[PDB]
Amino acid sequence: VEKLPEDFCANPDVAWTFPKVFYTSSQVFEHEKEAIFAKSWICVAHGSELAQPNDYITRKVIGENIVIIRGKDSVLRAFYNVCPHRGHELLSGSGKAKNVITCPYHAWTFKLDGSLALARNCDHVESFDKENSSMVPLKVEEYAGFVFINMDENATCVEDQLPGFAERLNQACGVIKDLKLAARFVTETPANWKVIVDNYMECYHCGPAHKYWHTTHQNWTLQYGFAPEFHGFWTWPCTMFNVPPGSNFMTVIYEFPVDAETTLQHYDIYFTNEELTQDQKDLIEWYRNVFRPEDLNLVESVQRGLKSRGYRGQGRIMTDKQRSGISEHGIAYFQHLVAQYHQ
Amino acid sequence: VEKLPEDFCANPDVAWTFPKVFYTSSQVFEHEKEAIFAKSWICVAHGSELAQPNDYITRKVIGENIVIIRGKDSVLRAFYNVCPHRGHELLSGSGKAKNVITCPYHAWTFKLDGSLALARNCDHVESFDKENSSMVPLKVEEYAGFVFINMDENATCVEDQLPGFAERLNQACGVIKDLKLAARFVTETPANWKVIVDNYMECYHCGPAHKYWHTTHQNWTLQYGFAPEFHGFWTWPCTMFNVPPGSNFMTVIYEFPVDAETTLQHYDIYFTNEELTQDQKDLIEWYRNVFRPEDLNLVESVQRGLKSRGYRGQGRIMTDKQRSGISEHGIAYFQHLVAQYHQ
Amino acid sequence: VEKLPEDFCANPDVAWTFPKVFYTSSQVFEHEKEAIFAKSWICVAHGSELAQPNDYITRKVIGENIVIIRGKDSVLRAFYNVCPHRGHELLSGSGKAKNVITCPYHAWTFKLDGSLALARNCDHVESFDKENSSMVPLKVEEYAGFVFINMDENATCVEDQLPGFAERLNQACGVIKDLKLAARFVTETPANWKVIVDNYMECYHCGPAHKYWHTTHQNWTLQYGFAPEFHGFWTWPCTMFNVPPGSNFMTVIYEFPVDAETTLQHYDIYFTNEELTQDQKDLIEWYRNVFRPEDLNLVESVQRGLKSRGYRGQGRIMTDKQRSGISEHGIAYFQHLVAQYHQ
Ligand code: FES
Ligand code: FES
Ligand code: FES
Repeated sequence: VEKLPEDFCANPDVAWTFPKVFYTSSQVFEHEKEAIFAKSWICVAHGSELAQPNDYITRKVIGENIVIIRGKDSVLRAFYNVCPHRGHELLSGSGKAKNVITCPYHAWTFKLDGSLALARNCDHVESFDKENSSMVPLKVEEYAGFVFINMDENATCVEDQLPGFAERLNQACGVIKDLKLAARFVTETPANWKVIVDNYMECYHCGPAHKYWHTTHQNWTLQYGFAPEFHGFWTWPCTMFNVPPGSNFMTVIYEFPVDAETTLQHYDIYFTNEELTQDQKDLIEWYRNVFRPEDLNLVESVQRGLKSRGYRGQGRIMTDKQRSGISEHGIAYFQHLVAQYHQ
Repeated sequence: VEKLPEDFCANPDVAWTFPKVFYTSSQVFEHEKEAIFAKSWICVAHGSELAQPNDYITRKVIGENIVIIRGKDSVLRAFYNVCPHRGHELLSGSGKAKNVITCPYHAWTFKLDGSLALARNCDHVESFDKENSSMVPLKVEEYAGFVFINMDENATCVEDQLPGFAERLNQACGVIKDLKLAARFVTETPANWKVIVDNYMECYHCGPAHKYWHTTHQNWTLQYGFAPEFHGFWTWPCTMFNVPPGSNFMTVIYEFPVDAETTLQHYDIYFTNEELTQDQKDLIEWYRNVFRPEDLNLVESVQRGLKSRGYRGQGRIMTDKQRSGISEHGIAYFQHLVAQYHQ
Repeated sequence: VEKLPEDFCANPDVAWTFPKVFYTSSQVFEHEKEAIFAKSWICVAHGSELAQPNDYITRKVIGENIVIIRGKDSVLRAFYNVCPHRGHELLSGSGKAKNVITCPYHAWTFKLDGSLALARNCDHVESFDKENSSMVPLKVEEYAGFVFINMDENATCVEDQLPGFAERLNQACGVIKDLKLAARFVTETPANWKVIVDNYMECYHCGPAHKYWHTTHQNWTLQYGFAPEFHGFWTWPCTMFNVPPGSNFMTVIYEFPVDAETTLQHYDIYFTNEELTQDQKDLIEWYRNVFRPEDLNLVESVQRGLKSRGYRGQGRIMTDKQRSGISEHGIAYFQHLVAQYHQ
């Protein structure tokens, strides 16, 4: 019951952010949960976490607990982390699964491809089938050295969602296959997922709050320049890849929305060294205690302020004709794509 | 707006649990709160707690704070624990009331039968009546050595709800009158009340999670066998009585539902000894640290899992034709009775 | 969809409190939030906090974060505490602002009259105006030595809301201009704002819970007598001023409702001495540890009790014909005024 014009933010030069209801309303969220996050490829991890047989990880997004597991046969698969019998969760955290997944409730065992191996007493229950009593899968794809899932089984590949992205990311960082997760920050954030994307898409505050060109592509954008290149990739719907100068490491921001005003964030820092140099250990500390706190306070305060009847519905996107670094035109592009799911 | 067929689970051999909405929906809960828990006899305590004049207890169920009190005249009564003047609560916890109940707000005093004794300045207020300014009662019955309340004042007795139960319980345990509460575990549990009953009604997991026959009766069931007999009584709507081998003590599980995904549980352990033997003190510790944690984790994980779009609506009730101990047919009987309130 | 007769409580001699829904319902609250608190003068502070240039305070009411600030030019102003750019909050707590208000996000600066002074890069954004990019004001008035705001910009003055109040308050306390805030108690209270007003409007319990005449006026009442006079002012919608015997100090109760069952309360204690006498420091301790706890427990227990189906809808307002100190007739007057917004 809450819609937007199609030309919304099509012209970045004269554009305003969403009406406030799109940042706060439970009905806008449930629509986006089904129309966007249930039908789009969602990035969940770098490939290093899932590189070896029996390696698995677990993730929560839009209230779906997901397990991604590298099979004994080295095939990467993803399932809903819920037992098909009576609904117990199957696995927790991350690590190396064993050769079978045993449900902690009634001890049904599944192969690592989801196949029900043994369900106790099953051959004496009437009208039971081993198949169709399997763990329920969803699509998974390795792309650009990262791992994407999709809850729509008719989905086509990541490349159809992010045309050109993988080729450009490999041109930004040539050692992505060699990266290892050196630190992760988990934060449940009281801000709508679109508020967090807004913050990322702009460099109006890189100096008053923390050689610059922001170019839009098909469902992704890139913030590029020289500082020694630096890259900042935003990709639909909300995963950000940073390649700081030197191009030898990455940080990735994963957004796992929970509800209209809550978002789970993973802030991952990837280096190529197993043992960190002191420069890297110090850099992790600067990210945890300085940089990321400043960013989270910003979106939290903004989430509070925009509910106020004193915030007049929308806010002005500060685009300049020359598209300088402090131009907010990236926001306009993102909100235009979002408007397309609200016609 | 969420209904069920009448033959739902009438045939245990080919049966599935409820659609997931009945375990999660606030509208299913409010309907069950009024149609089931406001019109059924609810077990709240063993008779020992209320055996002496002025003994009282307090209980919370479906958001109703109840007081049960043995009158000075030795008559057992139950009232809503709310002052009829402006709504302050009257009593807290349990113990021995005094000869009058004095409201902590404006100090109206009531006899232990709810009769307003003194309301300050009342004879100068126009159109006031002492009677019809009393504490508001509800039905209470002592049955099977336990205490049952009912919020429907037109209710008939417990026996019409649980035909045969008291006779069978006395055949399971002959010293019920002599039992004393040796320990109580209070836990607010993030699981729908029907999930907790499901867990109790099955012995599919007594070995992989913690001479067996489960027979259904009129609104109650019994899990029976030899291990020296052992008994497990489920009674409508959700109170469970355990009589472990030796038949000399009992544990009782009381379920006081709060909302669609929350249930208050009392786990009571009753012995006949005032001073416990070391075997009993150790047994209380095994129940608190081992047994009950395992049970609560099970239902909590199940409550989370069944919301997942990966849990395909319902789950298969694993009944075998021979009705062995690991047969889940008890669940089918319970869900059939519940379906009867959702036509 | 929840209304009241107009003669509701017009006759204090035969009157009952509201039906329970008006104390609990989110729909009754949202209506009162817009019809009452968005259109009425709301008291927020004593004038001493805002007496000097650049002095400011912040307040939360009905989910609106407000800033009141004495301009460099000594003019008192109030604004919504939200940046007009993208919605960050501007200021926090209380104290002395600087000559400009700099938004912590993108560093737009505002004059202390809300005027946008500098918005970085603004002259290169198309169709931008400095004016109409200002902080959004609301009405503020100094009245009776206290500070009132109003969110309706077409409002007339406080005097039209509280006719006679300021003249009577100055007759109760002659040194209001000289008062200094000696202590504040902040408590988020789980009780509807109308429950807290009910508690204040009565002296049925001044003796069983903690020369007396309660006279009603236009939107305010006064509890008066000798104990050496004492005064107790209630004013619409919910601010209470106490002038204890000796008339040399005041306590003020501010009610900032949050939702149907939550109210933020400030309990302010004002003396004329900058350095407190031991009698005053002890009196602050008696208020914090004894008096106010008793009052907050009362309304919290009442909020719980009135939801119970055992509380029969309404409660009797105990008015006597002679209108003695323990007469509850003040409540009737307040609820009659409230009924006028629920026709
Ligand atoms: S819930 Fe997993 S085996 Fe029963
Ligand atoms: S609320 Fe119990 S006497 Fe007034
Ligand atoms: S939000 Fe205040 S300057 Fe951008």
